[PDB]
Amino acid sequence: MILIISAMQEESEEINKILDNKEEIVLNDYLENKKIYKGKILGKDVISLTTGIGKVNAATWSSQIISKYKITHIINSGSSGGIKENSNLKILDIIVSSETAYYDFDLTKFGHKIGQVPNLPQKFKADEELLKKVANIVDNKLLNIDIHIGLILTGDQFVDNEKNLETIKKNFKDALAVDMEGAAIAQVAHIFKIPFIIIRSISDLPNNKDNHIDFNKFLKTSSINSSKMTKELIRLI
Amino acid sequence: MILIISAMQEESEEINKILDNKEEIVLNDYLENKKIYKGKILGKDVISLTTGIGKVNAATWSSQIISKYKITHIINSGSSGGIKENSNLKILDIIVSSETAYYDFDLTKFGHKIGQVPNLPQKFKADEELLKKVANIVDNKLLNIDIHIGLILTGDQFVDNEKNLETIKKNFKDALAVDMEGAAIAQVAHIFKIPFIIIRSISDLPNNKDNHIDFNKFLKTSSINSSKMTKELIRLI
Ligand SMILES: Nc1ncnc2[nH]cnc12
Ligand SMILES: Nc1ncnc2[nH]cnc12
Repeated sequence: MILIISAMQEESEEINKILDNKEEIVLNDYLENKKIYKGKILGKDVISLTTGIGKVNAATWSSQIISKYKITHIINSGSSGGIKENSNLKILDIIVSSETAYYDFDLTKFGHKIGQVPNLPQKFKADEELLKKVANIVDNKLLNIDIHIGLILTGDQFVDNEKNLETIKKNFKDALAVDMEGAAIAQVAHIFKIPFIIIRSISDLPNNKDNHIDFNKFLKTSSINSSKMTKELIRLI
Repeated sequence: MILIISAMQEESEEINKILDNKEEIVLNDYLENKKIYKGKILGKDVISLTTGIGKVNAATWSSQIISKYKITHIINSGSSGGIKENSNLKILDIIVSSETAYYDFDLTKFGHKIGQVPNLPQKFKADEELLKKVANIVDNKLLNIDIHIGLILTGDQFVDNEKNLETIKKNFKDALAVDMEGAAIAQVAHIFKIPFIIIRSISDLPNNKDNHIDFNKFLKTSSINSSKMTKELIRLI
């Protein structure tokens, strides 16, 4: 039972479009009237969950669903900001986590690494088997879309070209891209030992000037591409 | 059924000490082997939950417990860093949230307020009735401990006298104190419409030089004081 987690309705819509046997399920024990969609993708049981934005929304709703259903795999789909320079990163390209970490967590004063939560790795590793399946997709050129595999960084900010961007880069040199939920989901996954992977697509490049405009232009389409890659990964699960 | 939430075992220990009919309950559907304690405080049903540190731990575990039990009230107990100057803030004093907000959430670029999560208030308001009960405790001088009521700020850093401290202050002038979980818990509470309040005690003052030493010295004792105030509030619930 595969949990596909997205932050924004635009991002989840590209997953919800491709569900077979789609049903609306309502969570309401606290009158929250929260709708999730359950269905199938290529014969595999899927829940599409929309969390809202940021670490606490992602953690809160992932946790709810994990409590109420037997989740075997977590896929975090949606948009990402591509940050790594001179490495062929383009808007609409696919970004896949080999690892993820917070850039905005800091108990350095107590000797933990930058981004590291106590008793957890600094870098949550995506599932070995999910990564081999990504390799397969890359090697067989199923998508006419460049795929980058690497470190995705998470924090509760929409990253722009202010000097916020440069200190992240200096803290994690090899970092590929950013998001507002990836390592929150990875932390939840770690706690419940559920294999995870982050599968996003580049909506914008933070270094560039009005990246929020590109972000608005490409959100839906980057969601299309994330969903296509998610579909192909599910084929192999 | 009152959920008392603490981040550190030292903080939860001061709550667990005062539970009557204390039982260990094990959550293990994912082999996480997570222990929570259930009991009574002055005849009122209580779950003491220890989350681990930071926003995602707090959100993840609060969410789990809320899924599995009928929670009527949330109290966030533990230690806090007192930041507001020239207002009689002392180590071991009690800090009570009238409101709480993140200092480290920023979608300003999209026009939201500093700290504000989309579709949520910038400032989560503690429960009106819990606040009146705090007033009662203050007015009747039940504790020989100064109580401050105000804005508590949350983010995923241990706050020190680096210039991190000053930009928080400039973003929220009236701010009283900081913590790493308060507004994460307030966000969860908001989602499930559960009345919350943050009841902490000052372990340290960030402006001062080696505040991490004071934090280590006073963690247990500030936890004692938070627990005493929590007890008195529960008396009135
Ligand atoms: N620039 C950015 N910052 C944070 N999250 C994003 N998701 C897509 N683009 C982003
Ligand atoms: N200085 C500080 N920063 C964050 N959380 C705290 N809890 C107690 N003291 C603190």
